[PDB]
Amino acid sequence: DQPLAKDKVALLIGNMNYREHPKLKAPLVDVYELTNLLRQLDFKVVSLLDLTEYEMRNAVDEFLLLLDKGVYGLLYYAGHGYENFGNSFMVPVDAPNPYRSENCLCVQNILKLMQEKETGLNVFLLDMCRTANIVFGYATCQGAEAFEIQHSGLANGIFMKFLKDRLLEDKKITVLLDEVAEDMGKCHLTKGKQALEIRSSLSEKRALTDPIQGTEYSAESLVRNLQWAKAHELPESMCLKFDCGVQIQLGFAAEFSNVMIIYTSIVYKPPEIIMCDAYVTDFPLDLDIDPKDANKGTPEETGSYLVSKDLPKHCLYTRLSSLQKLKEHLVFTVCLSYQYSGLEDTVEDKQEVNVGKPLIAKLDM
Amino acid sequence: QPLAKDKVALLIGNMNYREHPKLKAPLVDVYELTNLLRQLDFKVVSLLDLTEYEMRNAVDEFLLLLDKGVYGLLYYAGHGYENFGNSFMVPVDAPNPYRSENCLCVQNILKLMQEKETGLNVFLLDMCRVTANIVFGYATCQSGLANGIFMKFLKDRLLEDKKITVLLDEVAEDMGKCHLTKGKQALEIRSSLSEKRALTDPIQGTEYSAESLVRNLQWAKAHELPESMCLKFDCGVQIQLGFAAEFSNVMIIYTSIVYKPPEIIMCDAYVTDFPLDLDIDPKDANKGTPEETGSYLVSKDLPKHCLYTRLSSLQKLKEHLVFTVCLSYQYSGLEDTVEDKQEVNVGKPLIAKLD
Ligand SMILES: CO[C@@H](C)c1c(NC(=O)Nc2cnc(C(=O)N3CCCC3)c(Cl)c2)cnc2cc(Cl)nn12
Ligand SMILES: CO[C@@H](C)c1c(NC(=O)Nc2cnc(C(=O)N3CCCC3)c(Cl)c2)cnc2cc(Cl)nn12
Ligand SMILES: [Mg+2]
Ligand SMILES: [Mg+2]
Repeated sequence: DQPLAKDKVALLIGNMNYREHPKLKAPLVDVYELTNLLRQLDFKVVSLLDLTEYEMRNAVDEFLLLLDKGVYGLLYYAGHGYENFGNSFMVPVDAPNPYRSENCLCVQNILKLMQEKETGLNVFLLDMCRTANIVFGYATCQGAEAFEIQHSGLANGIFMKFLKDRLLEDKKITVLLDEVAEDMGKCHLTKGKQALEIRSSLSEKRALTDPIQGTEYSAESLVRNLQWAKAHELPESMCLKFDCGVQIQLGFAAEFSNVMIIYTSIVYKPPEIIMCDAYVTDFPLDLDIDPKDANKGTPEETGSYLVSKDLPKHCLYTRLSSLQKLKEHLVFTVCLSYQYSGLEDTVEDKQEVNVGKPLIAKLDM
Repeated sequence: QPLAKDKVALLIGNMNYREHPKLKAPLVDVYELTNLLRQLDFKVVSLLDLTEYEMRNAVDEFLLLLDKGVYGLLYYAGHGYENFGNSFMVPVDAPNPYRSENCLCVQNILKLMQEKETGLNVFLLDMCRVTANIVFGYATCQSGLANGIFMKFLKDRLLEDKKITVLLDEVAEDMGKCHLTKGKQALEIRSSLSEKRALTDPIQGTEYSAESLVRNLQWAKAHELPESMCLKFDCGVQIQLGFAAEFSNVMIIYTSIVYKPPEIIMCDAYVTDFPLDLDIDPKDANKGTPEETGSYLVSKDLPKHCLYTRLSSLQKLKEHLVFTVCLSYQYSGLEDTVEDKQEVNVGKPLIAKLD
């Protein structure tokens, strides 16, 4: 009979904004598209961008605790990576130049910890820039040379380009990764720029497409679902009524588990008010929001290019990345600049908004 | 469509450990894998019970054969050691406890294989406890004449015209049903294979290059058996001496009385006084069946009604293989048993020719 998953859980980490090393662009697109693909396959996904050492360790340790008997897990990392005496390491964004293994996450130790699990399937995919049923995919590419033409910017990396066209196939994961490796070989344009090593201990016909076992509302199942729901909570849409009668709608969208977009629009303006501007300000110092990047006419201007399609139009947009850096409640100000018909003077009002700890910030861990 | 420049293989089976538990499966597995690879047009070197120095010489010489486009296969069956993520092949002279220095480093062999422009390089470990296209199979599951778990499943799939990675994946799947290895991580496959390579791929239209000649010569040089001898004794008795290869370091010697004059009422021929280096126990020599010498695998191809002697550890031969063919006979009527002997020199047979 057909193989089944107890559950399907995934942790996707994309590092781009390196403090002491070259900046990367592909992790943003790859993490976003892989998230949507795994969602189609009924995975609960945590997608995190630009994590420090402490943040990566917390994320990986908590992902591993979800790996109960029969659970299908997937760990994906895209960013800088290095090899030191056969051992590979994932480089966090706060890593000093040059790398030191103690500042990095040891790949082999994660594989060792995965081995101790009774998972139905455990897929660990490394997309680095240079019985547990574990399938390890180690992809390496050279970093872009200084005088090389930067292409699309919204382009996928070589590994995701090939992986995304095969990942939805109802096929044994080992067989599937083998065909991705072959497709990479068949492309002479990528033949010298991208490598893929697959390591497998898979002894059964497991696939990412395998169905999740019939609804068992166990405490173990509820723990996994709660922990993932707890981190994917968006504040509800707000209607702020100003004393002058002007009504502002405040909306919240998620781009990643640590990335939220805030948007505002004037939903009601009394006939007596002629000019009317709403804008957000005074964000927690921890989020490091540059006001120059806030209140934009388009999401693309905020550095938000993935959710841009799903966002309501004719709003002012603010991108709140690095949500895991929020220690307190997300408190900010909604400012209003208005003017009555005829009158020269501009009247000003403001309302403080507290939206709690949204998305991954809710994790007091 | 894909082709091999050549097909070369080194198979090592360690069983008779001096300071460690003895193994049984390497004998059967090495023998059967040799025959299977031969059907696939591989030139094979099959070696049993090698010391550290012997294993290093064998592996270093196998690696030198790995020219551009060559298909290589390295197989090791015996004891293994894991020390801080690194695996090691344990030679038969390993002390107890053993150290990494006395053992062969797996990762260093993979590193040396990476430096090659081989069309395919298959390194299979079956242990107890231009790009290179390396496929690494690491098995950890190692009565009497039975195969090991890994070879049991590998031998029923190995002749299939199928990509080696796909083929090893199916062996892993099949192995994940067998009662002894049920739900155990008993096979890890590591691959960098980016093309559709198989062990069944044909060898490129046989060229006559010096490179090709080097590979063929070196393998030919190590598989030379002495020719069958007819020894005529002064009394008229004729003994036929035959030689068979079981492994590259294992030869079977067999004798039969081919002619007996009518005046001789009864006679016995037996072999004796073998070089001290071969460490032949006379108690194990001159048996009525090959199975009694510890040689069941070549038994079917051997002539029957002979006396059999198994000469294993041929790589320990420093000199020429010199021994005695003894004759005990008795004339009609007479009570006395007459004795004669002839010394035989058969050179350095099989892997002993290397030195
Ligand atoms: C959300 O569900 C959890 C259980 C979960 C993971 N856990 C995390 O990522 N955990 C944390 C924990 N802490 C931090 C952190 O440093 N801070 C700073 C203060 C705010 C958090 C960060 Cl980035 C991440 C990982 N993978 C999955 C996949 C599924 Cl499905 N769930 N899941
Ligand atoms: C390149 O040479 C050929 C024969 C060859 C290999 N070479 C060896 O096995 N070489 C040695 C060399 N020396 C020793 C040894 O220690 N002694 C002690 C004195 C007598 C030998 C031993 Cl056991 C083995 C290895 N694999 C292959 C595969 C094919 Cl195809 N050919 N091939
Ligand atoms: Mg007998
Ligand atoms: Mg028999």
